[PDB]
Amino acid sequence: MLREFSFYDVPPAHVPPVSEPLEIACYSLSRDRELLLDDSKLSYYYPPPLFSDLNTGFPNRFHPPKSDPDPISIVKDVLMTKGIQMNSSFLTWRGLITKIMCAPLDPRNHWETYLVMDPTSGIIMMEERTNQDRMCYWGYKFEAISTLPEIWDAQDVVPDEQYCSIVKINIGKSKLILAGEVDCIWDKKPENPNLHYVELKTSKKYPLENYGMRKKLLKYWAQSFLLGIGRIIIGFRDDNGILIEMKELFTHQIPKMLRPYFKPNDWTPNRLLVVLEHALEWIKQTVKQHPPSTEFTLSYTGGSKLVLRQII
Ligand SMILES: Cc1cc2nc3c(=O)[nH]c(=O)nc-3n(C[C@H](O)[C@H](O)[C@H](O)COP(=O)(O)OP(=O)(O)OC[C@H]3O[C@@H](n4cnc5c(N)ncnc54)[C@H](O)[C@@H]3OP(=O)(O)O)c2cc1C
Ligand SMILES: [Mg+2]
Ligand SMILES: [Mg+2]
Repeated sequence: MLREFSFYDVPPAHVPPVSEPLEIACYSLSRDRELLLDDSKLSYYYPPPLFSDLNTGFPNRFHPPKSDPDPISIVKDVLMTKGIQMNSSFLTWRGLITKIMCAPLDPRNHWETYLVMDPTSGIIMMEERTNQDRMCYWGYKFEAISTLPEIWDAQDVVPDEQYCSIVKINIGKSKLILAGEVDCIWDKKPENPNLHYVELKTSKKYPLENYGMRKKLLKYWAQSFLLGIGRIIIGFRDDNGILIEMKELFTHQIPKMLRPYFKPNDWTPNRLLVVLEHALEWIKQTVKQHPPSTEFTLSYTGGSKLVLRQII
């Protein structure tokens, strides 16, 4: 027995309201994976030298990332440890909402998540249960050379070391608690901090007329939008992996920058939000229609549809 949700069955609607994502907790992960309830792993952004060689250190200074999905119970336990109550509809990693939201854009990227409603809180928890080639290293390396740790109050490329923000964000009728990795911060951490946060990306530069470039930027936007990240800073590199150009974007500016280039068919920020809000309402309706602790999988395998299965 399958339940299916059609991207294209969603009528043209007004873009749903989305609240300013509010940080309710944060934590750091040491290089050794120790989970610390502090900001010791929040780094500051500082522009690296132009023509930096992103190959430097690959592979002998590269500690490849863990490469196993993290259970979302980590985040539930963080909130429990700090005595924060979960009064929302969804609890998951930011990147798993990005996957739902951007699925219309990415027929090639197939994924599967696991959902269970928590019996005490009633929130729907979602996780994966199921990245270190030279291309990804350039990404990790750009993050490394573009950041500065806290020093006053306190090289190898260790993507396992991370800072994480946990936000409350409302998308239409769905209240979500989302945990996501924050690459660094623009200035002193305050007022809600997320607009101060920065996402770092590395990419070849293509014109905005290029459909692939637009799709990539839309995914950049979606990711940072879901965590309230104020800035996305792109290190443009050439085919040799040399840093050529720094581009500082404000997240809210990406939908504006792309407006003159969308073709009449294209997926737009507003269309993506409309569909996402319908998908979330559908997931919620389907799950709540059962007793808590019932396990489901949410799958996308190409085409136009999400499929929710009850696990037995
Ligand atoms: C089989 C499998 C292996 C995974 N291995 C890792 C891992 O080694 N480290 C990790 O942080 N998360 C890994 N994940 C994903 C985590 O379970 C979790 O969803 C995620 O870490 C939550 O953090 P978000 O900030 O919401 O992740 P996202 O919004 O999805 O991505 C943010 C950043 O997390 C990093 N990241 C995300 N996914 C992976 C991945 N699959 N492998 C390596 N780095 C990744 C990467 O630097 C990425 O930056 P960028 O987008 O610029 O490339 C894995 C998932 C699966 C299914
Ligand atoms: Mg990182
Ligand atoms: Mg990044």
